[PDB]
Amino acid sequence: QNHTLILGWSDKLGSLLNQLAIANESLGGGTIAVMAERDKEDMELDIGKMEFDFKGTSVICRSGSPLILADLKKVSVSKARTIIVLAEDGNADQSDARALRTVLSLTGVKEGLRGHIVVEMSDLDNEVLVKLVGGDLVETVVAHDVIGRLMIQCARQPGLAQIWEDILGFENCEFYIKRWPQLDGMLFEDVLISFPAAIPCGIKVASYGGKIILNPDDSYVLQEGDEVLVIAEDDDTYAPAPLPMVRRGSLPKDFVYPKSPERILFCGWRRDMEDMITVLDASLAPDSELWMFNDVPEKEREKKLIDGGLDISRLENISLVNREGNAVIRRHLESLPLESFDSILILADESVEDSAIQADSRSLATLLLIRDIQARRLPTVIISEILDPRTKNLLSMSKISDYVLSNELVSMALAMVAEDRQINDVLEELFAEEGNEMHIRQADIYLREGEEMSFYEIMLRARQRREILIGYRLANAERAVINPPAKTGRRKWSLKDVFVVITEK
Amino acid sequence: QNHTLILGWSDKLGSLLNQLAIANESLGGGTIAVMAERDKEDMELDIGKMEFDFKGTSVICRSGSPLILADLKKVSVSKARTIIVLAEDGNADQSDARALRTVLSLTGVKEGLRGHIVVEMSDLDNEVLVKLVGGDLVETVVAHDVIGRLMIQCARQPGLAQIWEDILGFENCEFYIKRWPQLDGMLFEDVLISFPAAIPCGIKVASYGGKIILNPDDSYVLQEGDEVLVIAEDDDTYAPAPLPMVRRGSLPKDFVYPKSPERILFCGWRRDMEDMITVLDASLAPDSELWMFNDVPEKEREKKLIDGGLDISRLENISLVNREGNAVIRRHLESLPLESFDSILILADESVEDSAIQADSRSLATLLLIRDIQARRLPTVIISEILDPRTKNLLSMSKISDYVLSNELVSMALAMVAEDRQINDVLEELFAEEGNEMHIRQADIYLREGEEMSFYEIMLRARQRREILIGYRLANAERAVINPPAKTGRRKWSLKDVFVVITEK
Amino acid sequence: QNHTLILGWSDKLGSLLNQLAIANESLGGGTIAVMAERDKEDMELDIGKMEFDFKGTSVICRSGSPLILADLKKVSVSKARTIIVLAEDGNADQSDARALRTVLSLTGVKEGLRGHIVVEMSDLDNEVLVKLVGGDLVETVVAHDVIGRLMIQCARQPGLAQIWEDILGFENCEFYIKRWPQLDGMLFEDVLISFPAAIPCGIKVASYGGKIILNPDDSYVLQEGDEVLVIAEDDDTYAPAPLPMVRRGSLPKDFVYPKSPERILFCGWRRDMEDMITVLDASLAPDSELWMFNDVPEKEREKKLIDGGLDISRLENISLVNREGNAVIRRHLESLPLESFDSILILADESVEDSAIQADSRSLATLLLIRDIQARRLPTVIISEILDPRTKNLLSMSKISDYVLSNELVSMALAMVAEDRQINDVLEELFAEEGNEMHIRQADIYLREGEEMSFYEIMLRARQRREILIGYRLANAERAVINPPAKTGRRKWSLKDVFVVITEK
Amino acid sequence: QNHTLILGWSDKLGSLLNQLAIANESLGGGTIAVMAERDKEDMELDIGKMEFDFKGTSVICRSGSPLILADLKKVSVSKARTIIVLAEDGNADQSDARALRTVLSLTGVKEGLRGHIVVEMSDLDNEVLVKLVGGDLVETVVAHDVIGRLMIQCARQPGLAQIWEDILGFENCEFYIKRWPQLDGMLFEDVLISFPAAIPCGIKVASYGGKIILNPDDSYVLQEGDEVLVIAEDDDTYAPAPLPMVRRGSLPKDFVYPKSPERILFCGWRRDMEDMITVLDASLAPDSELWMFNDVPEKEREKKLIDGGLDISRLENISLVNREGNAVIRRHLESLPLESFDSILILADESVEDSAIQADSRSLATLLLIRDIQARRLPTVIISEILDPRTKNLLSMSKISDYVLSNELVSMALAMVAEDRQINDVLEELFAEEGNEMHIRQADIYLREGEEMSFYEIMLRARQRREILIGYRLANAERAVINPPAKTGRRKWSLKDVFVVITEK
Ligand SMILES: [Ca+2]
Ligand SMILES: [Ca+2]
Ligand SMILES: [Ca+2]
Ligand SMILES: [Ca+2]
Ligand SMILES: [Ca+2]
Ligand SMILES: [Ca+2]
Ligand SMILES: [Ca+2]
Ligand SMILES: [Ca+2]
Ligand SMILES: [Ca+2]
Ligand SMILES: [Ca+2]
Ligand SMILES: [Ca+2]
Ligand SMILES: [Ca+2]
Ligand SMILES: [Mg+2]
Ligand SMILES: [Mg+2]
Ligand SMILES: [Mg+2]
Ligand SMILES: [Mg+2]
Ligand code: NA
Ligand code: NA
Ligand code: NA
Ligand code: NA
Ligand code: NA
Ligand code: NA
Ligand code: NA
Ligand code: NA
Repeated sequence: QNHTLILGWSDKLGSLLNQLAIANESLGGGTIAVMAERDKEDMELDIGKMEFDFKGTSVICRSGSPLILADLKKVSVSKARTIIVLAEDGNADQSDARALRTVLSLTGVKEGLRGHIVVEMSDLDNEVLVKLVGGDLVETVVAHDVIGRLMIQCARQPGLAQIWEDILGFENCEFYIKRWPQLDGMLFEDVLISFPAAIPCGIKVASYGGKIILNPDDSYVLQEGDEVLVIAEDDDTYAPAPLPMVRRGSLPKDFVYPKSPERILFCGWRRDMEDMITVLDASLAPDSELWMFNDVPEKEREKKLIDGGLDISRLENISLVNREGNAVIRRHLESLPLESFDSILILADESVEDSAIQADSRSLATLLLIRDIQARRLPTVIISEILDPRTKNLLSMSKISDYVLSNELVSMALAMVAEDRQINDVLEELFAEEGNEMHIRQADIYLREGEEMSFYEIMLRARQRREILIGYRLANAERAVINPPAKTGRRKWSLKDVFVVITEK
Repeated sequence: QNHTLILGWSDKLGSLLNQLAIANESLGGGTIAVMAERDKEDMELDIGKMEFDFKGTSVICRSGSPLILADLKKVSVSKARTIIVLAEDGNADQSDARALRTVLSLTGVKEGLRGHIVVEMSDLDNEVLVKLVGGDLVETVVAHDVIGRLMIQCARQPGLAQIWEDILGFENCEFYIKRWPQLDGMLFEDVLISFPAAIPCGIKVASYGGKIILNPDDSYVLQEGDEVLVIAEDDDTYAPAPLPMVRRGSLPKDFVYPKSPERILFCGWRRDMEDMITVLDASLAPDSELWMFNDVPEKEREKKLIDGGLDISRLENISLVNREGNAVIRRHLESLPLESFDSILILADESVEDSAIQADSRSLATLLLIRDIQARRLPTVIISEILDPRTKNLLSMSKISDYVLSNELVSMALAMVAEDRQINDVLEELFAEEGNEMHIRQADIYLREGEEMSFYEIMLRARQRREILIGYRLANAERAVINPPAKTGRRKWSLKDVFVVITEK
Repeated sequence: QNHTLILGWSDKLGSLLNQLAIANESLGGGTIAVMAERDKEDMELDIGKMEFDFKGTSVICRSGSPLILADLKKVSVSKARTIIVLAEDGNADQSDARALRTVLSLTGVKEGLRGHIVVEMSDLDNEVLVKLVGGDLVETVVAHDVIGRLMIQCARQPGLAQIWEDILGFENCEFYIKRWPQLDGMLFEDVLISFPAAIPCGIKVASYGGKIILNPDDSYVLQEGDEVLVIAEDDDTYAPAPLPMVRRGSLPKDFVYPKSPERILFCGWRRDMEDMITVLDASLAPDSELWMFNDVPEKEREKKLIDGGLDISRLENISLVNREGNAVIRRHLESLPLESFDSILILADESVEDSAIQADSRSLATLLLIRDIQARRLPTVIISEILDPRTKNLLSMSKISDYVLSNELVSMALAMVAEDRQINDVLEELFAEEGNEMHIRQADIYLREGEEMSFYEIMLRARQRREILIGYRLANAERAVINPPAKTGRRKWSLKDVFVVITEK
Repeated sequence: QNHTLILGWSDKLGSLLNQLAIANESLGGGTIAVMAERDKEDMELDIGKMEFDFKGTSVICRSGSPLILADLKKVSVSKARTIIVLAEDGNADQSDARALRTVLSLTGVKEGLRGHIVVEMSDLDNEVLVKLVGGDLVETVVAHDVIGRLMIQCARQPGLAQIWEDILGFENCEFYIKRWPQLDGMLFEDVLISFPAAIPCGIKVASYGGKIILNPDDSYVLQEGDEVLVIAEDDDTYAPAPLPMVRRGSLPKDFVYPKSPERILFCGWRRDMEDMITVLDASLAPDSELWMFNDVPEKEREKKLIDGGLDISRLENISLVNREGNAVIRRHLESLPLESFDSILILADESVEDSAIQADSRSLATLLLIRDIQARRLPTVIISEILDPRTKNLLSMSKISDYVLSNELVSMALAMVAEDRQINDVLEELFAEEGNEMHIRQADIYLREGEEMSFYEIMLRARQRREILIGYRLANAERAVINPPAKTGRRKWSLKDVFVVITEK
């Protein structure tokens, strides 16, 4: 049957269905079964009111428990190509307890499983046990942790928010892995310029057991069994072609500039916030500052952090500044040096996160107050976490939409890993402080003002600093272009254009 | 279709339906659609048991969510003349979060909206964001704040309670705005006496973009496009006629008397009570006193007030007296100087307001205790907030009814703004400490004992102190008369009669 | 229609239905309508499973709200002979808030009411307001307060528990009021011996507006319009007959003995316990002691009591001893001088009373522990409050049943007042510390050992100390006999027999 | 009808049904009726999805309350051979309050009961009252207390977990009591070797009123009316046969070795944990240590223990070590000397036990952390309580299953006592610190290396130290064998084999 099976119901279900409909469109549609502990007719009513285009995909609803074998047989569990275990809205530990029981149930199916299991985990501290009992069958996506990592990346580089939304979801372009036997024996530097409609980003190396190497050496020779990781519009839109003519040349300003210290504000005590502090300490330049404004009394913050595994005495790049107060109280916020922050993250506080409507209401209240306080005392990225994707969609015609990062990104990550389990490791590396990551780079590293050259020519210059050039944003364009369709044609570039690369630190 | 659409269900729904039925009666009835997340047959059952006269208006019920476009299409959202977003019973922040999502949903309707959106807001701190995203489509009515303002006005002038109930609801007379081209070129002083069945109160000034000027200058000349604001019995009961014969004369006692200080008691810590203290400080004579009797420890009251934006060190007219105690405990209440207060407001405490039945039970318990304590220690307006309009209606044949102000006034305000969005600014001014307000004035300012004159003659005398005379209450009458039908006939007035005016401070 | 209408559903409903079925049996049955906010078919199912004999009474169920006039019309509210407003299980203030709204609704019925309204009140502090708005239509029975008073009476006189159960319910004999014109002009002392099958206890005095005088003067002459209060088996079982021959004689030992001090234990902090302490202080001999064992810290008990209106510095007969502890913890209980108490009351603690199953579980746990502690440290009335009548009935074949007093007594009181509203004042007096009350008296006051005399002869001796003799308990009988059928026959009495009287203090 | 009647519904129902199906299989099936306060069709749906073999037993579902006689008649309460009162999931006191009311209801059935009542009690402190009112009809199984006792036994002797699971459930072998008149007059030492397919363990002694004597004297002569207690595969698989030929011989090493002190860790504050500490103090060698790691502040632990009846100053064999911390926080756990414990019990904490899914999630989190901490600091039985049997079953293909003891054992105990009420006393003795218990013993007490002998010959040697030999575990076998089928055949034993005995201390 090779359908997608979704176990559960949550605020993320509609956005996940939308992603899978987009992924299936190139096939003419596919089949999705949803099984939840709800009345089947109510499920069908809700699905029938969803406002996106199903693009030929059929959605079937069944009522039942993932712990009951007779219920799993109702949705042909052993023939699904992927099984997605959706987290329950509300308390993270309760959702993760259900996830563990569900994975154990699925591993007990005696006919076996045709596909893999994608588990939406709500708390990092519960991931190891799920991975232990799920073995080779399971991929975990820790929703809470991924969102924290993306918020930090987008706070540090404004403009990555749009890029990450584009790449993590199936609209526009995204990562695909495919085997191309006709490229066996070619150097990676030539593979890079072999696809009119794709940008190679890595190689699945057969001699390493299928490990994906992002940003490999230009001198790597593709071997039998290797596969290519690309960014492309869809799984079927790209193919290798004869090598184009690409002039070679040197980087004008191949410089590493001293990184300046950053001052970041976190509003709210997020569950497991020590994990975000760890990521930030590994990401910022020395002498940076993290301010934490929240209602936890200062004298007890250290215990929370040390109990979460963070030794603040051994932070390398950041100093911590603690301020106590209520993030929806104007008087408390205005005591902060709001104008001095390079970025401000408004986080879902652990005291209210179990209710998405309450958490999101507080986050938007804080956003409005920070903006209004600053406007009123006239003579900085602000990013606000939104837990319900519906609220993000409802904000989409407002200016507010530019200031929010939502759990829709979790639905996108789940759909990516459902469609190819191997992409989970690629995303993990790009979300991690180690290895490769995405960066937005000024044009004067790569070219001179008005220089006439092709995207491929810039790409080959970028290889001289070990970067994969994946896109650009033109000086007065609203949106970056990833995997630009016109790669061989020459244009006149501006020093105000910017380039999007995958790069090591 | 031009129907009224109500989104939601609450304790206020019946009283709102009643108001709209009264407003529609002059048309022979209209149509109201109610959509809520309830079983349609249960909604219909409840509507069919409501005890007021529908007066030809038809009520249609549908089950659905205001965030779901297919549900909005079921109630012809794009053809409604007004959409009313009713607050949810219970927690104010949760209700306001729903309100914001609903306004965003309505603004997303791609066919557009024929009418305006009236949003019942539960907390003033959430109003700005709703106004920002709703733009030109939205009128907000902040129920909690309006009730606080009305309680203060009625505590300061006993007898305004009946007047405000009469004017804010569609029974008796109320505000209407209409264009009268035949009055172009006339002075406002002549417009004032041009309507046998109405009292002009202001002008919608076309050259100010349609801003309504309450109580304009007698010398203002009506221009093309201007409209007249009147108080009248219904939208169609009044029209201009030839100018009547009105004797002119002077005010006998056009004096401004020194205002005496007032001592006011607030029982209970109302949510956002600092907003009421602000209004009171701007309303009372110097050297006045506000006593706050409630269970919040004295040492922490200042923080609550400063966090709500109130700087008590810069109050101009009132001193604050703090007493700690439980407002349903006789022993605590009897320590207060109950006999010395000019007025006592029994407020819904923020600790119980999320349950209307609990809050109203405490308010009535306090009312009875205050009266009984005073009666028992024999050898003052008391106003009690009631959150459920049903309880106010059930009290209507009891003496208790004279001591209660209820959320029925919110239903009336919502219906007024639903019927003409421009009235929201008029009500805002009359509820505000700035600009014009209603006052009850002694007769000896305007006439001598037994003087024989017409209502119009008194009105023209009142213009000499920049007042609009809107009604009277005769010396031994139970009720004031607003917009009295007999305006040209002479009667013999008593110095014990009183006059109702709109006036600046 | 003249039916009984019950508004509500609670744990007391079955026992109330049983009482009304017993009261109606002499008519051949009657009709009871029950209206509650429940599914009608579920109500009917529950009624059809009740295990007592309906004795010809028909029970009709309807679904609806007592605040909705259309629902009240469904149960013919204006034709009912009595309307009983049953308290809701759980929180007392919420139940009383519903009661107030229901009384207001009933007073608004424009066709008027044929009968009276009996309101089950849960908290004494809410009674005055209900009485104020209900006027002449309402009788209140404050369930919580009545049970406290009965527990004190039964703790002080073991054997009154069975007597009160017999008299307050319709099994056996109970109070009836009826007019007997043929007794006009007779002295009360002769009325007393005029009814073979009843005992006159008082007179409804027409010249006092129908006030019932319990235990009147023997010389009172019945006037036209007066009615007789009797104890009898049923409303129709008794009638006056020619005066019997009754020998007169003197009391052998008409002595008042010095009352000895009592030591009483209250286990648990009962809601409004100050009301019980007040009753006890007025009931006990000087130098008595009340021990209060409960978990409220000693330092804060005084505030609870003074806030409830009790001035402990002005207690007349009791001293208070405070002990802190948990009444289900053996170690805490065994620190008490359990063997030294004249009686122990195990009260439903205010911390758990909102759940009858939890409260009753704690009360029975305490009962078992007190008995077991005493038995284990070998080399006193114990009375336990039970909130659910079903639990009392389930205990009825156990020895435990002798140690429990339950809310079934509330159902009995409600049925008594439903059947004749005038009985509420009689019960109030007998439950009150003022006026008349029931007492169990030793035989040697009235007769000598082996004296051969009739019940009537003893009754006339008892009149010489202003007592109404209503029954006896023979030396080795399990049960007292009230209104004994054989009143003229002589028997040989024992000084070990006891007599039941109504008497002033 | 002689069916089994189960009153209630809980997480244990499926495992109880499975046990009863196994017990009934030898009859070809039987009948089980389940009555709960649930929709009958939902009950039937759930039963129809259970995944074990019903083995010919029919399950009938009815909706109803055990307190309602009409409902009890629907399931033929008076003809059932056993009635099982299943505890409610969640709060123990509420479940036990229901149990008491249900037992009272059953004792009120006027047709009487054919069988006995098995009551699942959740808290030991509530057992005495249930036993008092249930009299001769009731057997109580205190689930919480039994699980604590089994966890201690299995922590002290690894390998008893599998043995107890085998013997307490109906798979494999278990205890049976039956009368064998042909054995009257035989000595117990000969009865012991009379059953090819069973091991006699005790005698039901008719002259003691039917008291079961476990491990009687070899010289006891069976009398008329006595019955034999055996371990056998099923009730019908065993019978006496002529005495086999059994060589006699002496024990090689009949030594009592000095018992070494043990160090035990309890993680979590279990409800009524003092009861486990009492059992442990009576079970361990002198100078043993109990460490209690949990979040209760040290200064208040003593009160909890003394209020539960434990005098820590008079412990005989253990010292208590108190550590404060959170059992799911790695940093707190790693401060413990984890490597030094002879056994670690992870207990369901009283703060979360009312939710089985939360409690079990914490227990598994602690298990994983303890194992991972130890593995990570490289250059001991661990037993975890699981409250939901479904979770234990879901873990059954994981290694984790070896580390869990679950409430499935409660279902097994309930089924054992349902099938023969007399087994409750046998289990009580084996679970008690007094009398006989099961022990795993080294082979060199009984035989020499390579000695060729039969199981019966070893059994008769074991009688010389007053032990009943019930099974063995061979040196490299995964599982012990209880009641081995091949008892007369000789094999060559290893000093690495172990023997399972019933023995006094
Ligand atoms: Ca595709
Ligand atoms: Ca965590
Ligand atoms: Ca795409
Ligand atoms: Ca109208
Ligand atoms: Ca506010
Ligand atoms: Ca009107
Ligand atoms: Ca009768
Ligand atoms: Ca009270
Ligand atoms: Ca009777
Ligand atoms: Ca069997
Ligand atoms: Ca306990
Ligand atoms: Ca077996
Ligand atoms: Mg962690
Ligand atoms: Mg504010
Ligand atoms: Mg009181
Ligand atoms: Mg105990
Ligand atoms: Na994409
Ligand atoms: Na990375
Ligand atoms: Na009006
Ligand atoms: Na104003
Ligand atoms: Na009676
Ligand atoms: Na009395
Ligand atoms: Na077994
Ligand atoms: Na034992």
